[PDB]
Amino acid sequence: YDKWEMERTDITMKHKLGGGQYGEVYEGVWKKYSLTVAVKTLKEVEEFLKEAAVMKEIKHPNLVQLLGVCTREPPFYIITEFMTYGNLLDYLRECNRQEVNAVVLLYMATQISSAMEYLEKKNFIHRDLAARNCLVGENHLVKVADFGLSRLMTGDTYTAHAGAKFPIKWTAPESLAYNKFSIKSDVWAFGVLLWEIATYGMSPYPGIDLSQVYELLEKDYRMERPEGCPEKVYELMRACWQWNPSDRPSFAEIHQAFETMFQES
Ligand SMILES: Cc1ccc(NC(=O)c2ccc(CN3CCN(C)CC3)cc2)cc1Nc1nccc(-c2cccnc2)n1
Ligand SMILES: O=C1NC(=O)[C@@H](c2cn(-c3ccccc3)nc2-c2ccc(F)cc2)N1
Repeated sequence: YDKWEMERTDITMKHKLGGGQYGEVYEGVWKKYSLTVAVKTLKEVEEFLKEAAVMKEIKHPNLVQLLGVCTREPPFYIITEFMTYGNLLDYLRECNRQEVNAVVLLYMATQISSAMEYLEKKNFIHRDLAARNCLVGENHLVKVADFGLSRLMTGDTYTAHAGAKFPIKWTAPESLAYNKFSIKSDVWAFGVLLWEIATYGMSPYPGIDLSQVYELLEKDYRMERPEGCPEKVYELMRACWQWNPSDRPSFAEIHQAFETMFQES
């Protein structure tokens, strides 16, 4: 047992988080610090433990933070911080837009690009970047997470493809075509995430059937600039959606771009 192991009794387990929305994830309390936490449990063990191992290597203010694990006897736990306002997609859809205004949106985008710049530097790939996988805390804190939603979400967000489950409208073309994932396919998804933010959580390619998406992209179709979107933000989206992965900017470049816009605003 390493430095991450914590005693089961350190955590008060409360109810399942969001009525199964997240699978076997529970809201808990880290008693000694009076902090609310999220606790993922295991009803497969290999994948579970591999996740914990990845998380031990990630430390950034805009990434969900591992706090501990319980691995001595079942059920095993992965414990992370809990974020006050929950997932970004629902947050955007339900917020007061005078309060969560343009400067807040720029701040959120900046934080997300910072997280991704970090994963980029560490040679990690996210593979499912989207507003549904981000969390919002007080004072507009935003953290990137990965909830493993493809196997929990009901509806058309994820649909079968290449014998797997893909969120087609967030998926880079090369990932769709040749099942190739890289930090540049995350950059593509980040562009879609910008559009989610810009529209306060609309579904992308609205009114366009999933069946048409890949062909449209292949023939150079791209979502148009959302109402109220600054040209500079839209330029970033278009750069993220370059057909060729090597033509897309790095997260380092994206973050620098947003840093500048945020401070200017
Ligand atoms: C309890 C838990 C356990 C594991 C994780 N895991 C991650 O969030 C995560 C993030 C990044 C990576 C990095 N990884 C690199 C490799 N690629 C392929 C995948 C991504 C992995 C896991 C989160 C949580 N936290 C969590 N889970 C579900 C819901 C909530 C939650 C809900 C509402 C409010 N606050 C929190 N919180
Ligand atoms: O009504 C709106 N339309 C939008 O696109 C959004 C918006 C407005 N500004 C803005 C910024 C500065 C001045 C005026 C407007 N910046 C954004 C934005 C969109 C996506 C993103 F990731 C981050 C920010 N608000």
